[PDB]
Amino acid sequence: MQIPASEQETLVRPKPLLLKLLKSVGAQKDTYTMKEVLFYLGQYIMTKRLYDEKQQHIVYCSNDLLGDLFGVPSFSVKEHRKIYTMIYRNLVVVN
Amino acid sequence: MQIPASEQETLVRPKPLLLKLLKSVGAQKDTYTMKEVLFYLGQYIMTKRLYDEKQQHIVYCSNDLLGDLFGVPSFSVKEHRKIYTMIYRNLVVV
Ligand SMILES: O=C(O)CCC(=O)NCCCCCCOC(=O)c1[nH]c2cc(Cl)ccc2c1-c1c(-c2ccc(F)cc2)ncn1Cc1ccc(Cl)cc1
Ligand SMILES: O=C(O)CCC(=O)NCCCCCCOC(=O)c1[nH]c2cc(Cl)ccc2c1-c1c(-c2ccc(F)cc2)ncn1Cc1ccc(Cl)cc1
Repeated sequence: MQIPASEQETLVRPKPLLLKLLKSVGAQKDTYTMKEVLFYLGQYIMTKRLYDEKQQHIVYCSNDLLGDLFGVPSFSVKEHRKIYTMIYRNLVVVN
Repeated sequence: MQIPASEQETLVRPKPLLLKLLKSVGAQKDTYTMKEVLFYLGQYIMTKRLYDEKQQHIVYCSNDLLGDLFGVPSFSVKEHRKIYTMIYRNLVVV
């Protein structure tokens, strides 16, 4: 829908901060598709209860490792392109 | 398109180094669309002749401000998503 599936399969190498965050949620590899990165980020957000209890599509990442990476205090999980961009800033795409 | 049309219109604010570079090929503003940033980078690459004479789609940015911004010694200009990624690290989205 919002992101083409070919792009979701884009092979990527998270920078150290992002990678540590993925590892804290059980990620084992140093390379991932963007889909895998997103799944693991969903896991982190949910386990740390970063979503707002009342408005569960709003993630409050301020004062969390995630907000340091994304550089915003909050975001909507409905804006896929913005999220992809914030993630792209924290990785290298692989050849 | 490997880059959707609307991603090209994304409003962005270059960080100081990338903005120095854009200004060096005539950039007047402090915020831009991604399309405009690419254009100015294209002119930078062409004016400094960072493309390979033999393989004109390959850019050798090693040992140049560009390569320091991009974090690679070379890249192909057909790798659009890589390129947008390398640029995005050097700016803030508005
Ligand atoms: O009842 C309703 O009204 C809504 C119920 C509903 O529609 N959906 C339930 C949600 C499915 C969630 C499981 C799969 O989601 C993900 O893996 C996922 N990963 C993310 C990473 C980031 Cl940085 C942000 C959000 C999500 C997220 C998720 C979430 C989510 C929300 C809160 C939370 F704590 C964790 C995940 N909701 C939808 N999604 C899907 C999605 C996938 C990719 C992108 Cl770019 C954006 C969204
Ligand atoms: O058949 C052939 O022989 C090749 C002929 C051909 O198709 N030539 C077309 C060249 C058009 C150049 C005009 C527009 O290009 C750009 O503005 C542009 N900007 C860029 C910035 C970077 Cl970081 C890298 C490449 C370019 C680039 C360019 C270049 C280019 C190549 C070498 C060079 F010295 C300068 C620009 N070629 C095509 N493009 C288009 C383009 C636009 C966006 C993206 Cl993500 C990637 C590519």
